[PDB]
Amino acid sequence: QTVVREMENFMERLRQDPQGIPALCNGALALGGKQGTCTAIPCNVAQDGGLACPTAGDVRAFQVVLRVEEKRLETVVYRPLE
Repeated sequence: QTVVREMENFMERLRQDPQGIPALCNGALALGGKQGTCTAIPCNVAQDGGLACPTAGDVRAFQVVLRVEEKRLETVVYRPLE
């Protein structure tokens, strides 16, 4: 499936650009010829690595949900310590 492959490529593109995610993953877009959407939820990361999405405080990672028709792909992109 072309759509699944494109969703993975785009997701990898986001994973390389965590500081760009608020702009690059911000509503509707086309992938593999179909309309879909990207949503990025800011998450906290505990000292033990536990994830809180959405965050009540610091944004240390994003929960990214890419949706194209019924297909869906969710991952976590961690932000650099800086």
